[PDB]
Amino acid sequence: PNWEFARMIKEFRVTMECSPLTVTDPIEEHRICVCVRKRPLNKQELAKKEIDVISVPSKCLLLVHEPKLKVDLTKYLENQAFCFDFAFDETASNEVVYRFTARPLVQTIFEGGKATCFAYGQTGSGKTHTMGGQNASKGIYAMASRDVFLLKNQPRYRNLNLEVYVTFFEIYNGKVFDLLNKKAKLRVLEDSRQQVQVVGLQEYLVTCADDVIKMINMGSACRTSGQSSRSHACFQILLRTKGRLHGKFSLVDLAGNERGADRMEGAEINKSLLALKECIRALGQNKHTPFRESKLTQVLRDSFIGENSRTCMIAMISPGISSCEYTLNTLRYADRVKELS
Ligand SMILES: Nc1ncnc2c1ncn2[C@@H]1O[C@H](COP(=O)(O)OP(=O)(O)O)[C@@H](O)[C@H]1O
Ligand code: BEF
Ligand SMILES: [Mg+2]
Repeated sequence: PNWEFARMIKEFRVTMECSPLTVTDPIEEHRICVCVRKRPLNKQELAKKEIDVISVPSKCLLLVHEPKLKVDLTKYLENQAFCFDFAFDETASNEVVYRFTARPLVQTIFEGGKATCFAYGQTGSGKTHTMGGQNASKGIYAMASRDVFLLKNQPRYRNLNLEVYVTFFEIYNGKVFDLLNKKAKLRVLEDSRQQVQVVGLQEYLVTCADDVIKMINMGSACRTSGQSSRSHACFQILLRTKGRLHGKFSLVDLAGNERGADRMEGAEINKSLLALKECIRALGQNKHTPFRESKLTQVLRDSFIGENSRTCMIAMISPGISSCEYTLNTLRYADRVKELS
């Protein structure tokens, strides 16, 4: 009679009663990981006496303390619960976030796989802080790379004779721009073999964590260079052997999810994120493609269609009261993503 409700509940209950061993366990595929990270209220927000309306009372639970008025003007809270594979609170460092989000996926590229990790959320919520880090080394791009190098110099993987390359680009108004090559506008193509090639995208050999941080810092400066969440940034790590691609980790600082204004680049952003949602779900459901395509999902197409492909989504949350409607929007996107599995 009410199976659907029962099932949603089962899924809720299962995602609560879970440890860190489930995602980090190999010996069982965990193709889709979804997390949430609350950032702290900052100085400017405290300066406007903004209320913090988020709590993270467990490693799996996030609470939104939604402020409400009764019809008669009586104030009250609607305390709404959301569960995720992991839930990081206002104290969690980038290193802690990295350890349970992307770090597990590193190994996937070494096993000939394609990985993807997405920072998703409203503008000002911590997407770039998480992935990019002025200081690249405090980010996930850097940390992923650090660990990619350690895996390379392990016994298990020395035999493979692997060279590490990196790419770094920005997707803005459906055009791709190479950030390791002075914002060079590139041309995206569908090969008659149905597969996507970014023409002119510079890959650059790297030998060393610090090399990579050098490249990230350069690409970052090239992004700004003037005067983000206007556009998507994607930083890839490629393992090649004989020029032949072994595996690939694409790490993406998405664009601001907040679009219902009506400068209707916000339409492009919306179709991207809807498409991304469908591609992520397509993943677990070897299933044809994002359905109203976007570049983002063109360029990243290979990293979902694969049989040996993992992904991880990190919903970012601004804890302020004035962000509450955005927060609830971020969380509901995330809900539906995790909904597969
Ligand atoms: N987890 C965090 N801890 C401390 N400060 C943060 C955190 N997340 C974001 N910030 C602050 O927010 C700004 C970073 O931009 P960010 O919010 O990451 O971009 P985006 O709007 O793409 O999410 C900086 O002022 C940074 O110090
Ligand atoms: F929201 Be962003 F500038 F990746
Ligand atoms: Mg940003």
